[PDB]
Amino acid sequence: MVMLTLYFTPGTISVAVAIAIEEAALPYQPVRVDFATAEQTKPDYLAINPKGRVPALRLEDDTILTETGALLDYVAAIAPKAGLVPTDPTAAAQMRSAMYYLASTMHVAHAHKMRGSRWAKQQSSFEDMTAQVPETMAACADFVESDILRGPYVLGEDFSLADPYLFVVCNWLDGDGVDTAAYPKITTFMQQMTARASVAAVKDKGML
Amino acid sequence: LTLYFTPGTISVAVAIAIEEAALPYQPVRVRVPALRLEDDTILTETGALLDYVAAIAPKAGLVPTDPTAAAQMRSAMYYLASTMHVAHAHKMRGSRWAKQQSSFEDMTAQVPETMAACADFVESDILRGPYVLGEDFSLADPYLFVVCNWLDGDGVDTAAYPKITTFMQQMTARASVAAVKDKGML
Ligand SMILES: N[C@@H](CCC(=O)N[C@@H](CS)C(=O)NCC(=O)O)C(=O)O
Ligand SMILES: N[C@@H](CCC(=O)N[C@@H](CS)C(=O)NCC(=O)O)C(=O)O
Ligand SMILES: [Cl-]
Repeated sequence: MVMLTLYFTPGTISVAVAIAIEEAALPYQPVRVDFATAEQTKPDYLAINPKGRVPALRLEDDTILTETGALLDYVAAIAPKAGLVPTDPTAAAQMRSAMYYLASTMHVAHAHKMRGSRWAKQQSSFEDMTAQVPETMAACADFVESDILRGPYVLGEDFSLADPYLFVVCNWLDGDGVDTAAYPKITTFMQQMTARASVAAVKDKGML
Repeated sequence: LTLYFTPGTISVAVAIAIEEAALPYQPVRVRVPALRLEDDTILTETGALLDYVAAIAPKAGLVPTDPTAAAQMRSAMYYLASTMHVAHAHKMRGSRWAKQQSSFEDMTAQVPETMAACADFVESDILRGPYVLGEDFSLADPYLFVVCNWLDGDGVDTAAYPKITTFMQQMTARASVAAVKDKGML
């Protein structure tokens, strides 16, 4: 295959990978996975990603990769001229700290809104977990504001892989009952991101 | 390097990587892990710390030079960070996401099922064998080792997972694992 194929769903974390591919100036083929019919849970998609999640990335040799953070580092690795990962190990580690925080904590908090059935069986448990999301996401936003976002981007002046990842997650905040406006650095960050060519490109492709 | 860790937690995976890289470090017992650099920079998140260790000791070969294999390694690491450790965390840290005692009982009761499902995925789709990438050790391996160590306690019988069993046996034989055991890290 000449180009990368990205399996994605609008409004999901898969969009972070699309943003990175756009920043890398690489051609790619987006494939929409339709949550409205639970396409991600069906045999055809499970043959692509047995975990039943987006994103998944199909490489030129048909290898399938999964996990947003891994795909972001992959894009950087195949497009070094985009400068998406700092050469300084400390700065790159701060970039990855932000990414793993999003993967392990902030996305996970968001996931308890609609995917409570991953960890519980009772309806009352789902209602309990759903009710806590505005508070858990606000606490995550607090940490982003104080300990992740140097400003304007995660690493400060320099855009990096942490930024598309953070952007897509922070895009969930209003919908999760958290005012992004209450966080000045997050607000400035979202304004810079919204103005970038990569983000305009994915919007034009119907991803946001 | 100063590493803040707690025995029997995921922070130990970082110590294992530092041992593999043959870097000197001062373990400080206490989230962990946290890594204090000489300029007093504090770095956090296991997966980020693992890549940091490989970045400062490139001759250790802890990350494949092939970007595909490196992405497969990181896929395993993010899976552990986002799914398997998370599933485990609902056993005793359910209060992160719920308030009602009935929700905690529900969560507790699912842990053997969620952890077994993760073990199934590890066995079939992460662990090529003997290590994550096959014959070649990588950053994914210390991460997987510490997480798989929780399986028995979470109600999952590892004996029924032959690749996980082989993997744990190979890890136990490594100098890095013997070293963190010698330091009381577990
Ligand atoms: N740890 C995974 C999370 C992937 C994930 O959960 N994606 C969501 C959308 S944001 C999904 O596919 N949900 C489908 C479902 O749970 O059925 C990653 O970072 O790639
Ligand atoms: N996303 C973090 C998770 C760190 C974490 O949760 N560590 C646990 C031990 S495995 C902890 O420190 N828990 C403290 C607490 O819950 O009180 C990472 O992978 O580094
Ligand atoms: Cl700066």
